Amino acid sequence: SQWKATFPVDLEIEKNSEMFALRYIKCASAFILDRRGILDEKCFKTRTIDKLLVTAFQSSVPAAKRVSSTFDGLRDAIQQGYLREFAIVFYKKPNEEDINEVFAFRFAYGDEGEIFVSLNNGIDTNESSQELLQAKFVDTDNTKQMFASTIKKLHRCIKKMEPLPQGSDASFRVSYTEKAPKDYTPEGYLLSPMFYTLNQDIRKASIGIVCGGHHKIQMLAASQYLKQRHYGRVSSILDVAG
Repeated sequence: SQWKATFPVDLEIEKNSEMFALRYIKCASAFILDRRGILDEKCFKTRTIDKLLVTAFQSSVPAAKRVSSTFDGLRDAIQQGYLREFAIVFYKKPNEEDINEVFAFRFAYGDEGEIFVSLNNGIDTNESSQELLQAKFVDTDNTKQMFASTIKKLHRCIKKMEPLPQGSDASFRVSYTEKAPKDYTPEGYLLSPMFYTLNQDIRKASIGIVCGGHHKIQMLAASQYLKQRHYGRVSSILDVAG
């Protein structure tokens, strides 16, 4: 339950910054899928880091292993600086474009100047990408605290969510950087012309940015269940687990 048991340190190294970025979104995802009951509690194992309870996929369960494996394609996508956004979307079967809830993870590699706020889809806003740009890596132990701070607000947020209405499903959806060939799709994902789109009336939320030396990962969220070019996809997590 040392931080090192889950994450690497010396995040100034690009290599270590890499591994951190993946495991971060893999951990958050595992938490998100658990607390919103996309999968059985049996699919997850839990360790405690200092203050915080952090979740992992339980590879002893084949259903968990199958879902856990979708991320292995993303790891390759991140080394090559291809992955821009990784988002978990919720919908009611089978209106896969009628989004009810989304947890989005947006990336920034080695202080890229700026990112085009695309405006017909996604959760990305002008103010969001500003914060992402301005956010700076300081040191590993500062990032440890940024993590702690961020993951905490993630728990608070889901705590205030109304239950996920049955007959719902979830999808992994990814959007790419300009460095990525027009034909790239990570292992386990399928090509799709559709990212995701959100209603205007929906309540959004900024959960926080965490930074490695060469990668900056911002978490944004939106949900009905609160009181106040070229894409990739995994259509149904429920189906993957079976």
